[PDB]
Amino acid sequence: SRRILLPKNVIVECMVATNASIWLGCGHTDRGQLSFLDLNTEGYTSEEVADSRILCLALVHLPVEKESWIVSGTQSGTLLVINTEDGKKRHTLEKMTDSVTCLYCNSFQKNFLLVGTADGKLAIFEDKTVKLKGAAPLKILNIGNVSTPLMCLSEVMWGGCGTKIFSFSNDFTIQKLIETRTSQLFSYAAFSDSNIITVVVDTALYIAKQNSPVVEVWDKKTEKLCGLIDCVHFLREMSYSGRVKTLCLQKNTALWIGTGGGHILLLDLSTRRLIRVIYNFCNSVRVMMTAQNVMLVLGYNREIQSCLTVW
Amino acid sequence: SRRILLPKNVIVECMVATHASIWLGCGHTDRGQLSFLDLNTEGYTSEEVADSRILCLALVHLPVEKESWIVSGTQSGTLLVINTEDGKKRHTLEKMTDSVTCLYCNKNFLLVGTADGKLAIFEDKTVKLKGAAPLKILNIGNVSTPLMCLSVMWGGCGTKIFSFSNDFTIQKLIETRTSQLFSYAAFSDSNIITVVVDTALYIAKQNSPVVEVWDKKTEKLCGLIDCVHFLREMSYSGRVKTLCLQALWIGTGGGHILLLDLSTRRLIRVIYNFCNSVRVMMTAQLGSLKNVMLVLGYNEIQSCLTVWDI
Ligand SMILES: [Pt+2]
Ligand SMILES: [Pt+2]
Ligand SMILES: [Pt+2]
Ligand SMILES: [Pt+2]
Ligand SMILES: [Pt+2]
Ligand SMILES: [Pt+2]
Repeated sequence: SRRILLPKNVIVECMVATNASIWLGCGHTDRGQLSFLDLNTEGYTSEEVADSRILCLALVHLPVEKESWIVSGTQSGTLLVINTEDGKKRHTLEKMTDSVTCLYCNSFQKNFLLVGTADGKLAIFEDKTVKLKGAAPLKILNIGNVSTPLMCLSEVMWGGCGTKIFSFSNDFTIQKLIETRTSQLFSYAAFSDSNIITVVVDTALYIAKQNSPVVEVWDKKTEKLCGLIDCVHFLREMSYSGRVKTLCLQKNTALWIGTGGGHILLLDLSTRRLIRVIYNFCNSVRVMMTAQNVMLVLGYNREIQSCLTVW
Repeated sequence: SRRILLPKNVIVECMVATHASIWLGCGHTDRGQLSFLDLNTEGYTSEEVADSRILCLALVHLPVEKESWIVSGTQSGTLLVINTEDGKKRHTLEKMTDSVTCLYCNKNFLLVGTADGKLAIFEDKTVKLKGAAPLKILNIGNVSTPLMCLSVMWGGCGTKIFSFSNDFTIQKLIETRTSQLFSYAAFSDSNIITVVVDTALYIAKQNSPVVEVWDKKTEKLCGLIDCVHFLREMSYSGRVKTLCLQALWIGTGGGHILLLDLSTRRLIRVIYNFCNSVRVMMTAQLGSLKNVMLVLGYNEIQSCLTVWDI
């Protein structure tokens, strides 16, 4: 477990991993800047590639044809595809009607690129179609509206749009649609009336909402509230906000929770709750993900100093 | 609303009002000290009446025979009955096997809940008799589950809510630990300290900032009220110390008082720093057509009694 310091004032909007290295979208700029970090040598290189800020990233790998493409979704709705080996090979897919707020690589075996936009729409591209300039999506699901950004996808596929949890399968039709804005058992009502920022899929659905310290647990079948995890009370065992910023699952039982501060919780999901707690791991946990085995945690301190801890 | 400052370092464990004046059990002493406060003149008098700390008070009024008796249940299990008019008229009922942790006035009856999970029932008249035995003793819990609140009659014993109407059968028995699935586990695994009954059961647990709301019929959780989150709209503990219906009043471990709506579970009023710690909050009848709200808090200790009209 070592910490790699990014250059000063670098802000990381988004992250994808692949001498291990990671691709980063820069948030300290209004244009689209793509950065590359060698996890071994801690070397950092960047390049302005788009006109608007890069919101999320995805890595589409084609085993046949032996080619890896890095896909950047931008604030203007542009999907910029760049070749990993030869940067001179780059093109653009079909422009989205709003900003690209989610990029996911799914498999059904057929591979797909799911693209969630800020106007509540979900575009689906096929694995091969990513290579084609101006390529059109196979389908576009109108799940929400301009006020309900589609911000997270997890794997059947579950996703978060506004205050709704949606599900879809092979045929790409929305099967389950669960409204999480209202529940009588809510410990506090104002927290639940916020957009869902992350969804992790296990036996139940564990969701977190913007500026909310309460991780909600909903059932797939009954579509009702299974439970509540109040990070404020777990942290107090005192002025912590407990605002959840990221959720990450370990192999089967453990769930990682990054809070608005630099606190990281590790909870068991079978019969008890609390396993491990690390206070002041940073000033603010921003991203937390698993890569191939390996845990990556991107935080920032504030001038701004972004750091990437890995173990 | 007016405040009455009690003498310095006076600690009030229990409280009961009569017509205006109030009776207090003292908690700043290891013996059983009973105090009397005139709400008009703010005069304070006290007397050591028992060997162990007076834990709970009750006021048994007999309209026929025209007699008021003050009953004190203590840490040793003694039930001391004293005449309101003549202090020399005092006696002791049957000793309880553990400390008396609840006294309620409900034909009229006196319910006596003890720390070993038992509930003894006395009739209205039998309080006058020296060494009188209870009509019945219900063994609801054990030595580890104290019966600490009563409000058909509902009550709290350990982590269970019990119900009874005609004094010889425990009707409902609901386990409230089951709420571990919602908003915290350690808070739900605590003894019930207060229960208020309007349409659902609003219960609070020791060292818990979460008021649970349970259904009478389905015997399941209706809702949760997290005082920490309501207070933050920052280091407040939010530990609930008292509940009282009017709307629902909630006194917290701090000096904060919440006033919430029942039908909507919305926030009506919030009074920050009403004192340093709210301890007791109740309604009293200080005379004919006189409904009054009493709040006992404390702030090196200075206990204060705020009083206003409803
Ligand atoms: Pt991302
Ligand atoms: Pt996500
Ligand atoms: Pt993850
Ligand atoms: Pt009492
Ligand atoms: Pt009570
Ligand atoms: Pt009350």
